Amino acid sequence: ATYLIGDVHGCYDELIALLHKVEFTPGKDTLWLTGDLVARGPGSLDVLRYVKSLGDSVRLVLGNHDLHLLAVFAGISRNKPKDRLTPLLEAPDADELLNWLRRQPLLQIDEEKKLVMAHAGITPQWDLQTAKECARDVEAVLSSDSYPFFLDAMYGDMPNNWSPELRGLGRLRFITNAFTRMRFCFPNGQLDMYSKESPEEAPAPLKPWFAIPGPVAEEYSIAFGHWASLEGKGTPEGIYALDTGCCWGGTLTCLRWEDKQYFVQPSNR
Ligand SMILES: [Mn+2]
Ligand SMILES: [Mn+2]
Repeated sequence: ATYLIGDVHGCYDELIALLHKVEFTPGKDTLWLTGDLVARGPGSLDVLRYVKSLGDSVRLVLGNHDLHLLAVFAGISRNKPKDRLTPLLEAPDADELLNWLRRQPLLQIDEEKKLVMAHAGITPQWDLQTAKECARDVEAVLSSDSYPFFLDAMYGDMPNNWSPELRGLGRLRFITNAFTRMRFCFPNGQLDMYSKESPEEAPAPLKPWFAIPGPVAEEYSIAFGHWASLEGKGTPEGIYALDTGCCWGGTLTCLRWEDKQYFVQPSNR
């Protein structure tokens, strides 16, 4: 069976309880995770240890909080007490866990399922070939010995409009924002980097990225997490918003792909 779970955010107990509910069995089953494995919840260390131990039984994409953790680890960004990352940062296997984390993908594709997953979704300005090339470019910088330089370069809100002509810092910044921060678009597909509200509460003319028809969404299903204020609701057919806000006091959601059956674990917070 194939299971897809939204943002875990250190909610180790809820993750394990949800996997027991579906009798997840590595070697018979595969787990997809939308990213944001860490921060806010109490168990980021246990979450990373477990997810790494799954090997080929898990398909992860990196989220914005995963990248922030890497930036803190690398001395690029300051640790926020609210993120509850110190046990992970001080763990004896921190290097092993975080060097594994920075090598994980930004994008997962299964052609037999016609299924695409990224943390925030796929911007309507990208076709599949472009999304794959952009994922490969940022994965390359994150997997390299010089990854702290990129992590520092990644911060920024512009450019917010994709072009194949983009180069350098702006190209990397856009790619990072599209895969890990995107929620709303202007009518032309350009990214808004400020509104984090639900679609009904957003100021005009902003619309959810998935409300603008794009080439990837026309041919593939897209699963994503990230957008907690969406509450996993209000999406079109073929769009699966899996982040139901577990670390916020909401729920952890698991979707089984074969029958599109949902399983939900209440937050312990
Ligand atoms: Mn999140
Ligand atoms: Mn996120």
